[PDB]
Amino acid sequence: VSPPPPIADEPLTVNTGIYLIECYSLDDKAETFKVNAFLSLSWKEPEAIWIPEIRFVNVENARDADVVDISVSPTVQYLERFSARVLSPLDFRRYPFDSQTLHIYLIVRSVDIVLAVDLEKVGKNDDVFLTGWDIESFTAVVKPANFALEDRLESKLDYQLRISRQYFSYIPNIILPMLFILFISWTAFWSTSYEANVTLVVSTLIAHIAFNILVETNLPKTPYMTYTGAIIFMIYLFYFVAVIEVTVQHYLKVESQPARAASITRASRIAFPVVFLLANIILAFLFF
Amino acid sequence: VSPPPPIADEPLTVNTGIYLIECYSLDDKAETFKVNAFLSLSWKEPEAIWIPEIRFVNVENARDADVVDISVSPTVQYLERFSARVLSPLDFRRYPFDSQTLHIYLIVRSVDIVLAVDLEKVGKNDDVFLTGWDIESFTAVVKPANFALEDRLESKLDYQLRISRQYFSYIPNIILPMLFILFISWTAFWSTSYEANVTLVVSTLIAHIAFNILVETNLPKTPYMTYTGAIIFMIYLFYFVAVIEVTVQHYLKVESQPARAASITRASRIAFPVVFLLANIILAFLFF
Amino acid sequence: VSPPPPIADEPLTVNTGIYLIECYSLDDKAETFKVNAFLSLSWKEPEAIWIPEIRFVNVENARDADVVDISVSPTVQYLERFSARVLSPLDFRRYPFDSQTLHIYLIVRSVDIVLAVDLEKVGKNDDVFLTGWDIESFTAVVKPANFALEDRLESKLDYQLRISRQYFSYIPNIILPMLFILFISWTAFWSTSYEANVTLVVSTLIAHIAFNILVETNLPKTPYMTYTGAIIFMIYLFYFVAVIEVTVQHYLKVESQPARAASITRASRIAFPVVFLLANIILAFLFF
Amino acid sequence: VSPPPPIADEPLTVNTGIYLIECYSLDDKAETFKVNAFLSLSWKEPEAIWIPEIRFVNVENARDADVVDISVSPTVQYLERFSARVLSPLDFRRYPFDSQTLHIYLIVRSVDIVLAVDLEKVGKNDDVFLTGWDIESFTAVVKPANFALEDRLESKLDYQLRISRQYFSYIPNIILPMLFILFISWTAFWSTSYEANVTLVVSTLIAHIAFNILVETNLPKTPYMTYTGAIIFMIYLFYFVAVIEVTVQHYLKVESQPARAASITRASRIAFPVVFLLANIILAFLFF
Amino acid sequence: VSPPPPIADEPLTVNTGIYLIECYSLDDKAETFKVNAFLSLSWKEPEAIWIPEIRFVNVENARDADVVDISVSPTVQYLERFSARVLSPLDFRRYPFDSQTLHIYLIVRSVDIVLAVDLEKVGKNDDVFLTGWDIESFTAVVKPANFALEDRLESKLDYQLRISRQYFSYIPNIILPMLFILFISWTAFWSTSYEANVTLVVSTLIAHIAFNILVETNLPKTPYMTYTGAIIFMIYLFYFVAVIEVTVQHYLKVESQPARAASITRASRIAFPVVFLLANIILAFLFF
Repeated sequence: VSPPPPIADEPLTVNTGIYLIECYSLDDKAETFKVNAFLSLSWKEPEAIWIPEIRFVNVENARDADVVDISVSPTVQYLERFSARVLSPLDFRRYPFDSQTLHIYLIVRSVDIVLAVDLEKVGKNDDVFLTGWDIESFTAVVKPANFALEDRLESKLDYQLRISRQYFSYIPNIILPMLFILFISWTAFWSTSYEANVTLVVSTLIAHIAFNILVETNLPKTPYMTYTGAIIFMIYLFYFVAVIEVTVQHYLKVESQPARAASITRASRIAFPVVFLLANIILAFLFF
Repeated sequence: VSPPPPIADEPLTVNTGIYLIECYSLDDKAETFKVNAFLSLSWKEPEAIWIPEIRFVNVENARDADVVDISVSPTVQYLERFSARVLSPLDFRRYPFDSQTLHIYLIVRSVDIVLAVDLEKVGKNDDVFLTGWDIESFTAVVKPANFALEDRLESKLDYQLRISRQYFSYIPNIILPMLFILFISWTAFWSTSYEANVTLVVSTLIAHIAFNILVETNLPKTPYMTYTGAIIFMIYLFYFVAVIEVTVQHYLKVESQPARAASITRASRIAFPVVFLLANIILAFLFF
Repeated sequence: VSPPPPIADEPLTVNTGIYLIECYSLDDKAETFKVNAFLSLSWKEPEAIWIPEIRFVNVENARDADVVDISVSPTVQYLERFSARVLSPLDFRRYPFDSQTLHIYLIVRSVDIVLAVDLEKVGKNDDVFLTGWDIESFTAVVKPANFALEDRLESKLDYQLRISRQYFSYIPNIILPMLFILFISWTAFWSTSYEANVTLVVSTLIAHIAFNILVETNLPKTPYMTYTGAIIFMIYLFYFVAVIEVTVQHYLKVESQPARAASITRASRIAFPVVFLLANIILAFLFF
Repeated sequence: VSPPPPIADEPLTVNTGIYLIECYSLDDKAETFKVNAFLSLSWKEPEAIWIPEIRFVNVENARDADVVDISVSPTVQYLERFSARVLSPLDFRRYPFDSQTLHIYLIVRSVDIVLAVDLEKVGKNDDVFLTGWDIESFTAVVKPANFALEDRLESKLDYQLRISRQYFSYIPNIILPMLFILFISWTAFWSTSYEANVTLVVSTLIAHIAFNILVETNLPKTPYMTYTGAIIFMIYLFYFVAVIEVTVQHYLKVESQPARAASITRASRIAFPVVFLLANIILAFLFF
Repeated sequence: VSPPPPIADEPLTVNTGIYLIECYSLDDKAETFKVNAFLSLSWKEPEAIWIPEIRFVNVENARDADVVDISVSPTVQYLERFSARVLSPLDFRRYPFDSQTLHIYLIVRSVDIVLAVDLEKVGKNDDVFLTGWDIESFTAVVKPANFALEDRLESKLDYQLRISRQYFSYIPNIILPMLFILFISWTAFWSTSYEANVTLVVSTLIAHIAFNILVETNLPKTPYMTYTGAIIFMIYLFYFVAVIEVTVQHYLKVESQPARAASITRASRIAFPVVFLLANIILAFLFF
């Protein structure tokens, strides 16, 4: 009913480890993800011993805990399965090419301790390999500066999981068709008729708006300006410039200046591919 | 089991403070936001002392409370972590440029007290800086006139958080492309052919409706008339006026009055940019 | 632990009142709204006296109750805060111009009573003025005929809140742009070219379908035929009639009958504004 | 604390009845509907007698029960209000014209009984008339063959509610505008110009896709092939055939065969109304 | 209160079986499905005997359990109804033609056992036949290598349900109309006019984007590249190639090279049907 009294040091290094079991959800819009796994505590029946009530910080509602096995040994092991939605922000600074770092902050209440880690206990389960994500590093750090509101010194032993998106699907499902729509838009330049070029640019503008609807159905729409948030803006800019160019060409052609009209057509034709590649490169450099 | 009896004054100024931890959600459509933070009470084990059961007013369902640390001293500190969705209305009177003030009304039940504040305890955590929002002021006021239904005098010590939106993304993701669509619409004026101008205005009207779909996916659609709710209406007005102008121009051109047709084209061309800027300025002045 | 025995009359008129605090939600699609307020009971510590367990009828799940103040006096007052989603149907017979009446049916279990009201206790809080709605009347009625399944005579003392929508936003955000789309559609009549009139009517039909998408994002889509459900149908009817008229005009023009073609154009031009106004008036009279 | 021992027959015919109060929701997409009503048990204070714990089969999560009145008589009545989402599948074999039968399977645990019904107790409340639905029959059947996993003989006394949709709104809000779009599509036939007929058919194909979006916002999208799932397919078929017909007509007209072109136009004009009516009749006969 | 002590073997083969009752939901987007059925345990009143607390692994939140019948015999049967959302991933590698295998991992806590199966007890209920799915096999395997974090040897006796989609609706509701849109797109080739072919290809590109919206409303959008994720990409590729082909044809026709223009038209006309069939066959072979 009480922690083991006799020790010269006030804190006890109870080995705390976590091993993933199944990431039930990764809610981008809710900005949190639901994790369902079990944690192991080594402290050296539900009330067989004094269980250090190690709590969590980044938690929506009190973790759905369930003791699995509390083994004793001439120390004690304690593995408990739990499900909890962790309120870890993830910055969609680069949505199709991300390096999001999921955090779990574990803090232990103190009476009459200090959290620790176990190298063997921790580790993502190979059979629990995540769907659509890749794991780069899975470490733990004892940083006591995480919280400063409480006067008493407390150290939060957080777990960091660096995760990068599998991006071999987004290139052929989101980014590339926008380029195809833009390419159809440019193909208006080689044509001549106003009555055809106008529809071939504005109908494809309809196409781009609808396609942005299609992507938005999946995107989380962070308040930042995403890398997607810039390529979309660049495409709107280029559609506006293309409509301006075709209108100028027709204005010259009706005002009997065909030479400058042809010059503008040639310049735009050899420019927009080049200037768009340059602009995309500039945005990539800014979002490297 | 009882509050400390001997004091000449019926109320005790138990220091009540709150420090944010993680704003789990800001649900515009639900008109509430979910806050997960811990509150500290200074009153001068779960049942170690008499905990003043300070309750909240703006709460959906009873706050998910969890005691963190109840320290005693030769007064007593009591820090408790809690998660609660606060039912604080926020007026989207100016959606892209807002100054919304989140409220939390704390009231203490009285038997045989008066809420107070602690300057040091309160304060937004720097590491808990919100995503997509900026904090202007974080104050507390003891206003007993908040509720008048109960005859007994009670004072609600509310916390006010003034928050303004980071608007460097909405200008390049919502407002500006609508202007680009409208600009493409105007570019029909310099043209001449009816069979081209008609499609160049109505196809871009399709574009504007679809783009309003794209924004609506994000907007909360308050029953007010938002600043967005006016610019959208103004754009529909200008598309209707543009279609009227082009139809009149063609009606004159087929009725053999080319001079007035050219006059109308020139007037509209030099007018709609100017009149639209004037109208947007007028709406801005009305929504300053 | 027992109700006060000695009284010649079996029921006791415990004064029951409710004062709104914050209408947390008004879910049109769910057909229920979530109310968070406190109720006061005057019956002449949680177990200080015998609390008449007055229950509710229109409740999704058992009300989230919380006692606030149970005061005693040489009678007893009992104010309790609660949150509950009330399953009160609201008929969207006229969506932009509604008079929906929210109901709350309170019934008291009887052993060894009769519900009552307090004029002073009841009343909407001025600071709790609802967002996007207006209150016309807030009354209470003791109608024992509400339920007849139980043989024992019981009276349900329901509270009625008559609420009408603020409609100064829907006219400039929903109804009017549909009229603008229809007006653009009509503007095809003054034109002559088939290749232009066809696109100017069917592209704007695209516009109307997309705009109905935009409204549907907000509408609840009741199984009735709403007033919106009729104006939409009327607009589809008028687009079909307009396409029929333009096709007939072109069929006559290619069949070398220009006189009747011009006659039909003039008739339709002077008719559709008039006949549409008449039809909208007829629908308004039917939905007065 | 125990059932009444002395009776020669092991089961007791405790009269079980249900009367609806408010169908809180009918979730098509979730394939379940939430019912909030009270059930009455006649068995011949919460622990006043032995309450036969009659449970339900088609239940998502344990029914939210609440005892209302347990009356005793020199038998005993027991009316309890409850809210529960019942997992009753409903087959959208004919979405606009359905005859869906909602089921509620009640089974009584046996120790040391047999469920029964009461004609007077059961019955839909007239004031609880459902919104957008009509009730055809409300019966109860004791069919012990419902479940066979348990060796011990048990009879499930299910309640059946036959409900048919009010279809006076779907004809003027879903089915008819699709016909109007198709009619606009056909009106291309009487025209002659390719540059006009092509847009008048494919723009209206855009219209049909968008309108299917509008309906899909409401439909549940069952994995069957609905009657809607066939009319939609038929409309796509007819748009494809119409585009084929107009392309063939233009191919003949440019290949200098105007006679066969006119013949094809006349044949299609007099055919597609007739063949579409025949095809819709065939689908109706298949889905009678 | 304790397991039956005297047995030479530490584990007891308590027969564990599950029989489905109603699959309440199959949430593709949530990647989990909600099952509501009852499980039977044969171990050789709630506390009549020692119930082996067999827990589950793939569970969102602790299973909503409810004991149904705990029968004793001179062994003991124990049937308990439960509802639980199982976190079983399903790979949408082939969305319209899938072979998804739902898993349920059952593990028994050990003190002072080994899970087993019963051939008769297990089995899908015929009256509980799933809606929109077909069952191929329903087996159980004792594989102790499922989890390796715990040092103590434990065997998880998982149940596997192989389920394949009824695909007689997706072919006539999703795949085929995309082919119809593409066919309308190709029908532009036989035509000649640029002003007509351009609209007949880009308007139908609008159609394809909107139709992808319609399908996306139903699809779960897995991060893989689905078979749908390839046919969609192929259709965008073919629209881009078709626009390129028509623009090249018009560029040649205005540059006075009609012979090569006609040659390109004929080649594309006889190619795109053939090359598209070949490409779809190649994708099918890759996704066999």
